[PDB]
Amino acid sequence: MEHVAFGSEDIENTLAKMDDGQLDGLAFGAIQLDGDGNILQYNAAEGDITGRDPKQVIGKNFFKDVAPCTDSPEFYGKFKEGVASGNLNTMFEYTFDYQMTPTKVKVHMKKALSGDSYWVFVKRV
Ligand SMILES: *C(=O)/C=C/c1ccc(O)cc1
Repeated sequence: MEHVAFGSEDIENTLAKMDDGQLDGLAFGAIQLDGDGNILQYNAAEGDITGRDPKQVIGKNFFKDVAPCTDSPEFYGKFKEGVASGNLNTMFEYTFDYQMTPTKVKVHMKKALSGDSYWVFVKRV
């Protein structure tokens, strides 16, 4: 395992050192998005939660293509305000229900330490 707790205050500094292989050792799902919502990184734990194959969703748009259930003011709306503002740090519960059994999760969205990238972290509840 990589030992990093979900919700940790300095998580963006810790994850700045990991490559795709290290990200697969986290105890929670991790997605890195660009400012348009395209998927740059997608770890093994996220694929275990949602059924998606990580290598197949990299490059797709999360809000348009992969996760239309998140295209709502409650999820995408928060993301886009964060990108526009250049700051984002929010945690909320959500249900993922597209082409899968409805699954309740906790989501943490946080701006990355690098400029135009954003993390989405997911764990079951
Ligand atoms: C709603 O459409 C949610 C879909 C979804 C969430 C998270 C993922 O990693 C993949 C699909």
